[PDB]
Amino acid sequence: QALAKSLEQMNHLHNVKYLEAKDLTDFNQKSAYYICHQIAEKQLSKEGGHVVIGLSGGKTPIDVYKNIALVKDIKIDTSKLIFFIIDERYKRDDHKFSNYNNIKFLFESLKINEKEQLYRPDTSKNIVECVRDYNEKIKNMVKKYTKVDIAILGMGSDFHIASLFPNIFFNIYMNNYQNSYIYDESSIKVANTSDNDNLDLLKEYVYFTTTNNFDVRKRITVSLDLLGNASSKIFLLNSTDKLDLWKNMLLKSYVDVNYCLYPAVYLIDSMNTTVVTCGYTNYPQMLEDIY
Amino acid sequence: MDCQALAKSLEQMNHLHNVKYLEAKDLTDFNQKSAYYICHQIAEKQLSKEGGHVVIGLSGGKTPIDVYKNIALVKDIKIDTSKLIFFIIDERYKRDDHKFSNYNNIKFLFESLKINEKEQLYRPDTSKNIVECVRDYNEKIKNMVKKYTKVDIAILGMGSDFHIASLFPNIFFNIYMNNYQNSYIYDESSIKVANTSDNDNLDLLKEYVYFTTTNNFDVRKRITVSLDLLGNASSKIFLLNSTDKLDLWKNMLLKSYVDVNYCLYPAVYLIDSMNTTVVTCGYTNYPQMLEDIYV
Ligand SMILES: [Cl-]
Ligand SMILES: [K+]
Ligand SMILES: [K+]
Repeated sequence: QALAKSLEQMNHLHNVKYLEAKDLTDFNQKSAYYICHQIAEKQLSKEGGHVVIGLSGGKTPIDVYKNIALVKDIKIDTSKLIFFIIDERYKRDDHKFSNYNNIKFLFESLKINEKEQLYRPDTSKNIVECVRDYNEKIKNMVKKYTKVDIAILGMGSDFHIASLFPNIFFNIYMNNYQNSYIYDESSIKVANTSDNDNLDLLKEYVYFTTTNNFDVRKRITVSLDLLGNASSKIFLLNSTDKLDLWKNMLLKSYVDVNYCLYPAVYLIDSMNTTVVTCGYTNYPQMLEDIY
Repeated sequence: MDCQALAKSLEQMNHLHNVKYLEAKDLTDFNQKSAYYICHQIAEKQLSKEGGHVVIGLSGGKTPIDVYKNIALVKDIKIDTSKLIFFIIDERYKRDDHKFSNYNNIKFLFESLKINEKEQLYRPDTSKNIVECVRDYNEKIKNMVKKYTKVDIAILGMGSDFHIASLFPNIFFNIYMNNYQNSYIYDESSIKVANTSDNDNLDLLKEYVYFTTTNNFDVRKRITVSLDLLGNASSKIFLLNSTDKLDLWKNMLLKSYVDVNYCLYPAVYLIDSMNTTVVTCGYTNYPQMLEDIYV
């Protein structure tokens, strides 16, 4: 009620909607409210009611998910929801701190039947089989339910989203296609053609990617293409540091954006990206000043 | 500039986990101390080096440039500038316009020192196409190393993505895809890639100079000397003159404590290769802030 006013105070700038929070509590409430409003709007217009929602892990999304339970004035049929894990930190031998295990309280809160309503990687398999298996599962999800309706995302200090780590083309190619380790290399002809056009060649739904060992080296991620085709992308940027990064991204991507380096901009350019913000008052004015 | 106080500075450097830290009081002291240290390193190495031919690699950017401006000011020790050998550690490549290049931004140093660039400076010919630019500079650097044995001093910074020179994480993926894939620059068959560790694959890279890429705002196409070349330098000097840069170095050391990937944290390769020094500004008793990583 206090929150439904505020979805109306929303700023639009260069095809992004910005929703501003006043502090971290407001952020988590406003974010959870906006996500429920999107799910309900989508469900109301989808024949069969089966809204497909991609979830990221991490502290910022988790503290938002904790508030989803609290949302009471929005009618949603939770038995028809379909969830999938956008990306996972792979550790075959211990799953304790995984994104799934850190966010699964949400499924319990909403009384979700995970066997029927949740797609996630089987991280008990070896990395190659885990990736190929989750690929086919996401493929089947998209066939059955047409597309992703809502993707909930964050962004790291290296501009990565999901586990799509710059340079997304090099990282995907070297981890999946080189030596046909995961997918057939004969399928793809790299030119030495923009990175953007090269990433176009990679047609799978799920890939193996890598980052540093401290952050969990081996990752499973849905593809940038899958996320760009989502009907709604929601970024959760709840600090000045994150808002500073988003601004600098927009500055540096203004000319000849390489989507392999700034994947969030691919989502922007694909339309229907919303950013919820906390840290700066009148943040969208700060951005207009660079334009 | 007070060379008397500066000399004691150098005697007072702190050591932690095989790195030397030289702490500046403020930004002006950072520039003066860094230039003083580099000069003294050059002069001492010239007394031990074959024919006095100290080999110095130079980075560009504001931070090194402001240090280079102070190299003139250092009067308290003899350097035979006619014997020095310089090279460019990395370059931002634009075939059609060179005015914002590292070379062109730092060449005032060569004029100041009255350097004969034809005889004493190795740098890329960025009027060449990228493939030939890289192969030409690779051969120049190879010739430099054959003739002068190895790099004596490498002057470096580090970026917010942990890159140094133009060695952009993931260094193996970036170098492979830009140089070896489809034999664009070097032969694909000259290297057998495994899906082992990134460190082991990095070890397979044997050239001195590579093509790398980053974002278009920062100039997409880059020429860089190899991580191996830098690791073999007798002295590596990092110039970290802000708390942002010092926060990055500390985060790096935290995250690289276990199973460091040198393709993602190249500076740690340099640390592990020994003789790395860091000059710092922004945090008082900075090594104290790092201590507990190791104890
Ligand atoms: Cl990469
Ligand atoms: K898991
Ligand atoms: K140049």
